[PDB]
Amino acid sequence: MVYPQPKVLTPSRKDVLVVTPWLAPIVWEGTFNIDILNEQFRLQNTTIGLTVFAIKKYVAFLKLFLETAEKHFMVGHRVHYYVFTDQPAAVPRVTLGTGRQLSVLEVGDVSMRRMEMISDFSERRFLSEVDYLVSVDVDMEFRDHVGVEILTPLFGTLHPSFYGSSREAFTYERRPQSQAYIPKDEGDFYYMGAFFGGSVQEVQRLTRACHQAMMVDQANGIEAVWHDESHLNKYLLRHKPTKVLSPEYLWDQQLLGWPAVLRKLRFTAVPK
Amino acid sequence: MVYPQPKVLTPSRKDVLVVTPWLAPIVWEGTFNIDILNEQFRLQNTTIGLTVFAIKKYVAFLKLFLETAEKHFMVGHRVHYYVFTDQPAAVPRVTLGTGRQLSVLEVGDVSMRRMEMISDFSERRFLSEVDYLVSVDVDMEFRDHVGVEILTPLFGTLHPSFYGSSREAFTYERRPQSQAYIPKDEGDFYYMGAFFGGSVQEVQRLTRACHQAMMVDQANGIEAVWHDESHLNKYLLRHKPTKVLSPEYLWDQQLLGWPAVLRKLRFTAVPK
Ligand SMILES: O=c1ccn([C@@H]2O[C@H](COP(=O)(O)OP(=O)(O)O)[C@@H](O)[C@H]2O)c(=O)[nH]1
Ligand SMILES: O=c1ccn([C@@H]2O[C@H](COP(=O)(O)OP(=O)(O)O)[C@@H](O)[C@H]2O)c(=O)[nH]1
Repeated sequence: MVYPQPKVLTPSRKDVLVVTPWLAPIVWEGTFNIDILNEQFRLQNTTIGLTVFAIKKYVAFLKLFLETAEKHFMVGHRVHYYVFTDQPAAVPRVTLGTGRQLSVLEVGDVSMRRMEMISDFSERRFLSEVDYLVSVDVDMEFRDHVGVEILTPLFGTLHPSFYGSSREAFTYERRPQSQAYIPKDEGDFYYMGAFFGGSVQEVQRLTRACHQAMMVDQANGIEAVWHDESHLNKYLLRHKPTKVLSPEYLWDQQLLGWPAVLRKLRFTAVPK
Repeated sequence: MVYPQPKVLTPSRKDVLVVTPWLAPIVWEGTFNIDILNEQFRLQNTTIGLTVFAIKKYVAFLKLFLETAEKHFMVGHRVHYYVFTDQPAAVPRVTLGTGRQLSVLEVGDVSMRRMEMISDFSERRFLSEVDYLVSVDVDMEFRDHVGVEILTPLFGTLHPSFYGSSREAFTYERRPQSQAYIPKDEGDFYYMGAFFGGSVQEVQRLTRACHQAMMVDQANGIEAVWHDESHLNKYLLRHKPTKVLSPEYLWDQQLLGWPAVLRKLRFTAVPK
């Protein structure tokens, strides 16, 4: 299946880090050939589950989120959307391509809901067919390809406000009394809670660990500074991800524009 | 466990490709922090088996190969050397560091011996404790660190004579009648038969496939142009490796000097 030969003596990128110091790829445009990856993943009949929460007024974001996911997310691969909502009847009936299904799961501090709910759900036997789970915010739209290049045992996503920051500027939980605590001299990246995922087993492990950490902090009267993102960051510090997604995958154009290191804006915040 | 923070806006290398188009790291100096990797691998009590053939006059290369492996190969990790030889009594008694053991396996066209022998051996139950297998040439010496940065499910090594070559210059098997055949318009890299490895299961699969391909070619009266390296290259074309080692890991300084893209010469050919 012919494609350009890789060029050993030409860097993929001269302006960004494309592999972490523990040899996990950092996924930017120009670092992958999607035709090779699509083949690898279709040979395994890869099924991707996508979880999204749309609780209270956030059910209004589902229409664009699902319409644009159908244009850009994992097209050609098997996809199952799992929409967690307090308003199942408000979920828009969006037309889906072949091989793609959607289920609505009704949901009943609430800071723990996402990690609690994904943890319980990720352990269910009806996921036997799903290979990877991906968890994203709903108040977002896809604008360009998000595909199997992201898939791996465990991935997080560089927060778009902090990718250029030094670690002491990262808003990690800094109180030693919290289970999310990270010392000022530690930290590889600051990951955003709005896009993470991995194999079902790695997502079971991450969401369990985060939910259990959050319950310990609650018992102790402490709420981490950025809630489940704080616990995501302590988790991925100690269990390093096998791919890191660049901020192409989680961007806010109104806040941050279209800077030179972004060749594509793939999944972006919806305003107000 | 503190180490420098990764720099998102600084490339690891500006002179070489450090990730393949299917997102496998290509391992060069400055792309890994061995302290992070050593920790990950020691947490799993990683045991590395190293196979080497020393048949006929090549038993003379074992002394330096094992003395320098003790200085540079996987130091701190569990290592078991498996020396395949027709002269077990000629194997030098080299003093080994703690956690490192050596076994001698006596061996009885012969072009098939390496893939046949590693295939049979890799399936034995006494490997239950070994996590990865690495297969190298004996007429070589280690000069610098070769460590757990190479470990992964499946890896090959860029041939030091061809890393700068275009694919039509690669000495793949080009006859359609051989099981090793690769079309002129296909090929990612040219891997050398002198350093490859992976998990035990991936090495079982690669050496079986290569041995079975070689037996088909023998039945058909054809010998691939570069023998088991030709079949290694067809295998890794179709089953792409999860890391690629740069030519730091397989070099010939007498032939090729110390060019600018090599920051370290880690495992090099012994002359004449
Ligand atoms: O270091 C690189 C360079 C390119 N590519 C990808 O391989 C394909 C072809 O790359 P090329 O630069 O040759 O693009 P072309 O000029 O043929 O359009 C595209 O999907 C690139 O993003 C890659 O994965 N790593
Ligand atoms: O893109 C990079 C840059 C550095 N490192 C490694 O991380 C460690 C520290 O890197 P640094 O450049 O900060 O070296 P220092 O100047 O502190 O000696 C060394 O093992 C480097 O090879 C890496 O894995 N990827």
